[PDB]
Amino acid sequence: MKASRLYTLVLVLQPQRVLLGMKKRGFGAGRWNGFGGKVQEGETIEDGARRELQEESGLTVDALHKVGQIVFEFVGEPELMDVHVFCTDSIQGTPVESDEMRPCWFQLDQIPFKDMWPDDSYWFPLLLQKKKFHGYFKFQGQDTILDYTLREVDTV
Ligand SMILES: Nc1nc2c([nH]c(=O)n2[C@H]2C[C@H](O)[C@@H](COP(=O)(O)O)O2)c(=O)[nH]1
Ligand SMILES: [Mn+2]
Ligand SMILES: [Mn+2]
Ligand SMILES: [Mn+2]
Repeated sequence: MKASRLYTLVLVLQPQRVLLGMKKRGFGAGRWNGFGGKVQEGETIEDGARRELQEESGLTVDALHKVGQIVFEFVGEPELMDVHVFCTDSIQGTPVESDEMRPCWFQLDQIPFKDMWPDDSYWFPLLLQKKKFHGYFKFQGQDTILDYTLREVDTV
């Protein structure tokens, strides 16, 4: 039995493109990713996801929808990362670079998998098919998956 810490991840997914951010520092630096971070005390998970989206990309959205949950375990770390993944297609402003992230749009036939976390190759296709998922990935370091589970679910 391990304890887990709550994190969010937000994908701005439009009909032909997705917004990703190049992580400029910290965890997963150097990889394109959705926007997110630790959930803070008192806020709902969804509101924490909205907050991190605004902080990291400048975008303000009224609502998100839950699309998945991924649990990450790292060799040598007792604490699991419980990542709650959200989408929206509805935005109303322009992305702006923050200290954490440089946003960039990618066409949906140019998803930059080689420059994303390795696990994204497994679950991101489900997100694109509008399927809900639960995943678990155990990493050695940043690059090597030792064990994983991925399942489509009807509710997140
Ligand atoms: N796409 C993707 N995102 C991840 C993985 N692991 C991981 O912590 N994240 C996200 C969750 C959070 O949005 C962010 C980590 O929190 P910070 O932004 O506070 O460093 O990275 C992963 O393997 N793939
Ligand atoms: Mn953040
Ligand atoms: Mn972050
Ligand atoms: Mn934060």
